[PDB]
Amino acid sequence: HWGYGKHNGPEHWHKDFPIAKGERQSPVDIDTHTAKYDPSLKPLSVSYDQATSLRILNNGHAFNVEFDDSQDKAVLKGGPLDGTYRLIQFHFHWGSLDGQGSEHTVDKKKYAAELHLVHWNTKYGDFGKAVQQPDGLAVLGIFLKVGSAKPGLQKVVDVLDSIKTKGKSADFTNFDPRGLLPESLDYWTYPGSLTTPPLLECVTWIVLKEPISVSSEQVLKFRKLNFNGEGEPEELMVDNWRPAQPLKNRQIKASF
Ligand SMILES: [Hg+2]
Ligand SMILES: [Zn+2]
Repeated sequence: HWGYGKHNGPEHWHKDFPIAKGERQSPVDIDTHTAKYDPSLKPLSVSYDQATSLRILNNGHAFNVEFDDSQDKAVLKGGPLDGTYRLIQFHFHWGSLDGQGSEHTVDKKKYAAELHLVHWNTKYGDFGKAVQQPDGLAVLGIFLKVGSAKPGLQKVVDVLDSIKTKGKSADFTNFDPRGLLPESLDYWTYPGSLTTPPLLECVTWIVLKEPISVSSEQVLKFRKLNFNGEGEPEELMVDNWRPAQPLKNRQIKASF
């Protein structure tokens, strides 16, 4: 199936997912000179004080920290959005080296990693219905650079041990996502898609200007994960990022 290797990588995704060549693909390079300041864009509203994390799972392409979205406990609203979006899960994309790992690029600059906070439009009732709508999902994208440790990320780091291989899961309660947020909420927004198959063009991307820094030892731990299932030949989970796609007919707006 699809993956990130030279034989099943992003360059091959179109064969099974023709929308890989669609008009609103993600990620893209954020050219800051061309992005347009939109004074009509409201401030982001992040309400995560009632967030209920449940578990973490190695899905074979990343590790997802899953949230209870049966009620409006952790929501995203405002910015360029109309309505309430509920947090379903958060995951990352990282590199084999500190010089790459992010999906989105700013002036072609790649970061060490990229965090994606996935939310679905509550007017569609379920995540699976939201995925059939142009305004179905809202993804908060946060860049990671190597520097000082991110205090807030250590519980995630520490549990990786336990979900080393694909299909493995561990209980993961009382994790507060607020500890992964940069100080500033300034952002860039554009209409896009999922970055992995099925690549559905249902996303409203919100990529924060300010990166969060993490230590070298923290990102090191992410690189110890495996794409493979237990008892299979070891393949380190590294470089699980999709390169920039053509902006085509779109406008990147800035909140600042
Ligand atoms: Hg869609
Ligand atoms: Zn992602």
